[PDB]
Amino acid sequence: RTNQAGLELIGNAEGCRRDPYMCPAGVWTDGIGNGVTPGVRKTDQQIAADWEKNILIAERCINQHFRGKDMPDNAFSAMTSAAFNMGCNSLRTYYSKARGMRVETSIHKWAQKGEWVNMCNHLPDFVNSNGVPLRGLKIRREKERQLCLTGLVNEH
Repeated sequence: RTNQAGLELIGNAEGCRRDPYMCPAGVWTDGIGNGVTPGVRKTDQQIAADWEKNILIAERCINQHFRGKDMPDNAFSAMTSAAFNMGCNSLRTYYSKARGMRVETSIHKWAQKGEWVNMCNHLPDFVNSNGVPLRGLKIRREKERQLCLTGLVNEH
């Protein structure tokens, strides 16, 4: 279902090879050991082989957990892009240090209410990898947000 604009944001496996900000969530694991124990990384060829499956899994995340079937295509496609890049669990909850536990994300709260503008406006809440803030993720989230909002707000 992801539309052309969403697919531009997701890109392709060769794009992940050159710009690792484009890679699917599951490969953002280099060097983050604390264990669990180390394990071998994925090959480029495995990333390419699983690329479409991972888009499907992202769409399923949005459908199952974010009311995707009720969204317009632009919001759906933006949210799928975010789920592809960040993973479903990361969009559903986050660990609150203040409260000492995993809590629901605002983006999920708003999606469950069908409040797509508010949902879209929380895309830039997900700009960290392994707890480290990244400019490339902020840029990505903002571009997804603009897609997401297209048709939902006054165009001028």
